[PDB]
Amino acid sequence: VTQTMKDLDVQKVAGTWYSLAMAASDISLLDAQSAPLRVYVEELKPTPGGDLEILLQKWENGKCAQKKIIAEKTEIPAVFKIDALNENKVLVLDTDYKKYLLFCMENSAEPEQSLACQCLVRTPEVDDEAMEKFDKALKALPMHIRLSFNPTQLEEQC
Amino acid sequence: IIVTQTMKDLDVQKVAGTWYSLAMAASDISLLDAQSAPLRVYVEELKPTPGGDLEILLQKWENGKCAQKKIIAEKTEIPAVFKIDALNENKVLVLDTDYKKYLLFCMENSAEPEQSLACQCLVRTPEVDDEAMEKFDKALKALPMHIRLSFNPTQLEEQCRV
Repeated sequence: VTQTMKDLDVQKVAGTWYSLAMAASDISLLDAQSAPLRVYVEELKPTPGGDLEILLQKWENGKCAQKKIIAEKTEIPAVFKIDALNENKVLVLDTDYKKYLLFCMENSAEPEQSLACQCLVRTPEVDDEAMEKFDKALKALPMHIRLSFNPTQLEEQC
Repeated sequence: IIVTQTMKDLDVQKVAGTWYSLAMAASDISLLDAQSAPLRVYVEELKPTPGGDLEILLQKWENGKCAQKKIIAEKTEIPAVFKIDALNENKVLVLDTDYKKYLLFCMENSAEPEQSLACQCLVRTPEVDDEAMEKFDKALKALPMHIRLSFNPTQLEEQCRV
């Protein structure tokens, strides 16, 4: 049983991240460089009230582009409301703040059609410890596609 | 590296019949990224020959259609290693099987074995064999895979199309 973490300190997630890996419950959501949930987190920027701004890249029109998503904090610690990528929620599964963050995105109305989860890392390198906590969370989740990226692919994200 | 257990003393006549690709992985995302990707292939059947070869019938989404391919895989000195010349690959390796339920295999080009490697978990019925995926995952735990896919029973039944 995989789960959303107890206390999240949204201010220490702040800064530069790289999407090392990604899984989704539906192949097509993550299948293609222009698949809807094939987004690469560049940066996380807290607001003073404790919301999270997500900076990411996505193939839009043949080109890499920046997209900005606001994740609004809720009464449940590590659970944010968003209204983007057809998802309505972000769930931070685990983080140590300094090396890795594991999150999921979904649409509450169709949790299985919608679930995608990423393994963010702080530096552009394969961190095997982050991948094992990602694999562990994945084992309990109904995932039908996974992707991992090189250090080459992570400096030149998207 | 890539190091990959073969099936010891494989009996290829026992793999005969109908199979479905339940899962695939490749080392290169572009190999399996998309229906149109070069190693996105869904097995239909394994037809052994008496000499010990192994004809593989599979399907490949190409235009609107699933398109049937016939890959003859010839025996080599090793029973679980075959030589092919198809999908720009030259080697089929059977890693493991129990003949009645699951078969794990891998294809590769021996000129670029890292960048060419795709494996699949095959099952006999169009259902999620849970013991079969676990063995696939343990086979994969030491392969350089960057793309994994698995299919639900309805996708299994609908040969090739997702």
